[PDB]
Amino acid sequence: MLKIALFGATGMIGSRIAAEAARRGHQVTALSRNPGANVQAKAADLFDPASIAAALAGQDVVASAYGPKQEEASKVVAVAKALVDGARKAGVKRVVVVGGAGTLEVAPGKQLVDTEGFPDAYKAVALAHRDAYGYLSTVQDLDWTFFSPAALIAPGERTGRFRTGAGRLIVDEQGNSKISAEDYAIAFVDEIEQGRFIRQAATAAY
Repeated sequence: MLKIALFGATGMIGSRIAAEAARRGHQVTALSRNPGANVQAKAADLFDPASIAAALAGQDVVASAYGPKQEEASKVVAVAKALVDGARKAGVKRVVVVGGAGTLEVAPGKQLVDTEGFPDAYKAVALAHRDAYGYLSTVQDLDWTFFSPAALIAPGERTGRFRTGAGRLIVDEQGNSKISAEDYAIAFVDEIEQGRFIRQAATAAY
Protein backbone atom coordinates (compact mmCIF):
# COMPACT_ATOMS: atom_id res chain seq x y z
CA MET A 1 0.00 0.00 0.00
CA LEU A 2 2.76 2.55 0.85
CA LYS A 3 6.08 3.25 -0.86
CA ILE A 4 8.49 3.68 2.07
CA ALA A 5 12.13 4.78 1.61
CA LEU A 6 14.28 3.92 4.60
CA PHE A 7 17.82 5.01 5.64
CA GLY A 8 19.71 2.80 8.14
CA ALA A 9 17.93 -0.39 7.00
CA THR A 10 20.78 -2.82 7.91
CA GLY A 11 20.79 -1.76 11.56
CA MET A 12 19.36 -3.69 14.48
CA ILE A 13 16.37 -1.28 14.54
CA GLY A 14 16.30 -0.50 10.85
CA SER A 15 16.30 -4.11 9.59
CA ARG A 16 13.25 -4.82 11.83
CA ILE A 17 11.44 -1.80 10.51
CA ALA A 18 12.08 -2.86 6.89
CA ALA A 19 10.90 -6.43 7.54
CA GLU A 20 7.82 -5.24 9.49
CA ALA A 21 6.83 -2.98 6.61
CA ALA A 22 7.54 -5.62 3.88
CA ARG A 23 5.54 -8.35 5.63
CA ARG A 24 2.47 -6.00 5.61
CA GLY A 25 2.70 -5.55 1.81
CA HIS A 26 4.32 -2.08 1.85
CA GLN A 27 6.91 -1.50 -0.88
CA VAL A 28 10.20 -0.89 0.97
CA THR A 29 13.32 0.66 -0.56
CA ALA A 30 16.53 0.62 1.52
CA LEU A 31 18.49 3.73 0.64
CA SER A 32 22.30 3.92 1.21
CA ARG A 33 25.67 5.19 -0.16
CA ASN A 34 26.71 1.60 -1.10
CA PRO A 35 23.54 -0.47 -1.64
CA GLY A 36 17.85 -6.62 0.51
CA ALA A 37 15.20 -9.36 0.48
CA ASN A 38 11.48 -8.48 0.12
CA VAL A 39 13.00 -5.01 0.31
CA GLN A 40 14.52 -3.18 -2.66
CA ALA A 41 17.71 -1.12 -2.57
CA LYS A 42 18.84 2.09 -4.28
CA ALA A 43 21.79 4.49 -4.11
CA ALA A 44 21.31 7.68 -2.14
CA ASP A 45 23.59 10.02 -0.25
CA LEU A 46 21.72 11.57 2.61
CA PHE A 47 23.99 14.63 2.72
CA ASP A 48 23.97 15.30 -1.04
CA PRO A 49 21.03 17.66 -1.80
CA ALA A 50 20.26 16.37 -5.31
CA SER A 51 20.87 12.73 -4.30
CA ILE A 52 18.17 12.41 -1.61
CA ALA A 53 15.56 14.48 -3.51
CA ALA A 54 16.11 12.29 -6.61
CA ALA A 55 15.83 9.02 -4.59
CA LEU A 56 12.66 10.08 -2.76
CA ALA A 57 10.83 10.91 -5.97
CA GLY A 58 7.52 9.04 -5.98
CA GLN A 59 7.86 7.77 -2.39
CA ASP A 60 4.95 8.12 0.08
CA VAL A 61 7.10 8.14 3.21
CA VAL A 62 10.73 8.73 4.08
CA ALA A 63 12.07 7.14 7.32
CA SER A 64 15.45 7.27 9.05
CA ALA A 65 16.28 4.26 11.26
CA TYR A 66 19.81 4.87 12.45
CA GLY A 67 19.93 3.35 15.92
CA PRO A 68 22.51 3.34 18.78
CA LYS A 69 25.30 1.60 16.78
CA GLN A 70 24.79 3.62 13.58
CA GLU A 71 24.18 7.16 14.82
CA GLU A 72 26.86 9.71 15.70
CA ALA A 73 26.15 12.60 18.09
CA SER A 74 27.72 15.13 15.69
CA LYS A 75 25.50 13.97 12.78
CA VAL A 76 22.03 13.50 14.36
CA VAL A 77 20.86 17.12 13.64
CA ALA A 78 22.29 17.16 10.07
CA VAL A 79 20.43 13.90 9.30
CA ALA A 80 17.10 15.40 10.46
CA LYS A 81 17.86 18.61 8.50
CA ALA A 82 18.85 16.71 5.36
CA LEU A 83 15.75 14.53 5.59
CA VAL A 84 13.41 17.51 5.91
CA ASP A 85 15.09 19.35 3.00
CA GLY A 86 14.96 16.21 0.80
CA ALA A 87 11.33 15.51 1.65
CA ARG A 88 10.35 19.13 0.82
CA LYS A 89 12.35 19.15 -2.43
CA ALA A 90 10.91 15.78 -3.49
CA GLY A 91 7.27 16.53 -2.48
CA VAL A 92 7.15 13.83 0.23
CA LYS A 93 4.93 14.80 3.15
CA ARG A 94 5.38 11.93 5.60
CA VAL A 95 8.75 11.78 7.43
CA VAL A 96 9.37 9.41 10.38
CA VAL A 97 12.68 9.40 12.31
CA VAL A 98 14.11 7.27 15.12
CA GLY A 99 14.50 9.60 18.10
CA GLY A 100 16.28 9.17 21.47
CA ALA A 101 15.16 7.83 24.88
CA GLY A 102 17.12 10.66 26.57
CA THR A 103 14.55 13.17 25.12
CA LEU A 104 11.61 11.41 26.77
CA GLU A 105 9.70 13.83 28.99
CA VAL A 106 9.58 12.86 32.69
CA ALA A 107 7.67 15.99 33.85
CA PRO A 108 6.59 19.26 32.11
CA GLY A 109 9.74 20.62 30.45
CA LYS A 110 11.92 17.87 32.03
CA GLN A 111 13.68 15.22 29.96
CA LEU A 112 15.20 11.85 30.95
CA VAL A 113 18.78 12.93 30.00
CA ASP A 114 18.63 15.52 32.80
CA THR A 115 17.48 13.06 35.52
CA GLU A 116 19.58 11.80 38.42
CA GLY A 117 21.47 8.65 37.46
CA PHE A 118 21.12 9.00 33.68
CA PRO A 119 24.14 7.21 32.14
CA ASP A 120 27.02 9.56 31.33
CA ALA A 121 27.89 7.52 28.25
CA TYR A 122 24.56 8.31 26.50
CA LYS A 123 24.43 12.01 27.30
CA ALA A 124 26.06 13.36 24.11
CA VAL A 125 23.69 11.48 21.77
CA ALA A 126 20.69 12.33 23.97
CA LEU A 127 21.55 16.05 23.64
CA ALA A 128 21.96 15.69 19.85
CA HIS A 129 18.48 14.08 19.71
CA ARG A 130 17.14 16.98 21.77
CA ASP A 131 18.43 19.45 19.15
CA ALA A 132 17.14 17.30 16.25
CA TYR A 133 13.71 17.40 17.91
CA GLY A 134 14.20 21.16 18.56
CA TYR A 135 14.85 21.66 14.85
CA LEU A 136 11.84 19.56 13.74
CA SER A 137 9.52 21.61 16.04
CA THR A 138 10.11 24.57 13.68
CA VAL A 139 8.86 22.53 10.75
CA GLN A 140 5.13 23.06 10.25
CA ASP A 141 4.74 22.08 6.65
CA LEU A 142 5.69 18.35 6.77
CA ASP A 143 3.98 15.42 8.61
CA TRP A 144 6.97 14.44 10.67
CA THR A 145 7.14 12.17 13.70
CA PHE A 146 10.11 11.96 16.05
CA PHE A 147 9.74 8.38 17.29
CA SER A 148 12.02 7.68 20.32
CA PRO A 149 12.79 4.13 21.45
CA ALA A 150 12.40 3.22 25.08
CA ALA A 151 15.47 3.52 27.39
CA LEU A 152 16.15 -0.07 26.65
CA ILE A 153 15.64 -1.53 23.19
CA ALA A 154 17.06 -4.84 21.94
CA PRO A 155 15.96 -7.89 19.90
CA GLY A 156 13.29 -9.70 21.91
CA GLU A 157 9.66 -10.82 21.56
CA ARG A 158 7.34 -9.80 18.69
CA THR A 159 4.15 -9.53 20.80
CA GLY A 160 2.33 -6.56 19.23
CA ARG A 161 1.41 -5.55 22.80
CA PHE A 162 2.93 -2.32 24.12
CA ARG A 163 1.94 1.19 25.21
CA THR A 164 2.47 4.34 23.12
CA GLY A 165 2.24 8.10 23.80
CA ALA A 166 3.47 11.50 22.62
CA GLY A 167 7.10 11.34 23.80
CA ARG A 168 6.71 11.12 27.61
CA LEU A 169 8.52 8.42 29.61
CA ILE A 170 6.49 5.17 29.91
CA VAL A 171 7.61 2.85 32.74
CA ASP A 172 6.28 -0.48 34.05
CA GLU A 173 5.47 -1.15 37.77
CA GLN A 174 9.20 -1.70 38.39
CA GLY A 175 10.36 1.56 36.72
CA ASN A 176 11.67 0.00 33.48
CA SER A 177 11.46 1.67 30.09
CA LYS A 178 11.77 -1.29 27.74
CA ILE A 179 10.73 -2.28 24.23
CA SER A 180 11.86 -5.16 22.00
CA ALA A 181 13.20 -4.04 18.65
CA GLU A 182 10.49 -6.13 16.91
CA ASP A 183 7.76 -4.42 18.95
CA TYR A 184 9.29 -0.96 18.38
CA ALA A 185 9.17 -1.76 14.65
CA ILE A 186 5.43 -2.69 14.99
CA ALA A 187 4.88 0.74 16.65
CA PHE A 188 6.99 2.63 14.11
CA VAL A 189 5.28 1.13 11.06
CA ASP A 190 1.78 1.47 12.72
CA GLU A 191 2.62 5.17 13.10
CA ILE A 192 3.60 5.42 9.43
CA GLU A 193 0.10 4.08 8.58
CA GLN A 194 -1.95 5.81 11.32
CA GLY A 195 -0.47 9.26 11.86
CA ARG A 196 -1.37 9.42 15.55
CA PHE A 197 1.66 11.65 16.31
CA ILE A 198 1.89 14.18 13.44
CA ARG A 199 4.45 16.86 14.26
CA GLN A 200 4.86 15.28 17.71
CA ALA A 201 7.37 13.17 19.56
CA ALA A 202 6.19 9.59 19.96
CA THR A 203 7.44 6.58 21.92
CA ALA A 204 6.53 2.95 22.75
CA ALA A 205 7.32 0.75 25.77
CA TYR A 206 5.70 -2.08 27.73
